[PDB]
Amino acid sequence: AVHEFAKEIEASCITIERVIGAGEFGEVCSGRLKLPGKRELPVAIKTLKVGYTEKQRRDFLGEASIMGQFDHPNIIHLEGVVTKSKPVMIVTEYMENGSLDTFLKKNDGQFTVIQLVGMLRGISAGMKYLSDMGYVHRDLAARNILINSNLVCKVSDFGLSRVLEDDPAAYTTRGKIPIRWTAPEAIAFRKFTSASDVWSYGIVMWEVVSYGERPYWEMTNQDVIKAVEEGYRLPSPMDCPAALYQLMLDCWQKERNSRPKFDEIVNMLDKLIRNPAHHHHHH
Ligand SMILES: [Cl-]
Repeated sequence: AVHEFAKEIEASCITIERVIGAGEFGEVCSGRLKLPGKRELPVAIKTLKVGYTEKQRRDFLGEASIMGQFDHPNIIHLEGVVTKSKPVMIVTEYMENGSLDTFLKKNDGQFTVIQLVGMLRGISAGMKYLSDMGYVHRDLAARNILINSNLVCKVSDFGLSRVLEDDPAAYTTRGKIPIRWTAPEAIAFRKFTSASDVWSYGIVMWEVVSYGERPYWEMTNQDVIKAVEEGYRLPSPMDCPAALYQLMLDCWQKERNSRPKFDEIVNMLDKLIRNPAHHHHHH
């Protein structure tokens, strides 16, 4: 079933370089993938820990069959899976700089507006593509965005990704909701759409420009729900262009139909990158 969207990789082609983390289903590793005719490719390897439940196997490999459906430079690329032997692996591209929120915290105030808008343009490009493909991410946050050595940002973590149902275009939950990133109608009614992903994306915009501030700081989950419901919105980060902050507000429209489409976001961001007013340096 995962084989319809993922290539089976001969185990001998993977060598594990280092263990770099632990996910829900076991270790995450940096490794090398050797394909015929080329240099070893650096890869991220998710391993299914020994003694897993069979439900855990389905759900682990579940993400891989979601990933394998996408082919886009701002979505983490699947190299394939190992299923014919133990341990069971999912092999993705390697992102040198890890999570976006962490990366920006180490580099507080280090980027230009163009550099940061550039990151946000990449993220919205991948989301646009996801939207088009009939998926809702549901878990869009800076901490679920990965960034490479060229500062290219990619959507990652498709544990909560679901396929949109054919209606007047939503998924309804069955509840591991990240509240401060979530659109109000998704919180209240548990109705998830590309437009709730745009709300989350507004949050990501604010995190990126803030260099990895927690949205709403020490506010409790109840504090946030009530605040947003009342009309409160996060204030403008330091050194944020007015038009960027206004795009954030646009994403945070209470009525989802009023948020811009991802394609609209990408176009607005391209316009900023192409506007010399936003370039601190002209030589
Ligand atoms: Cl301005």
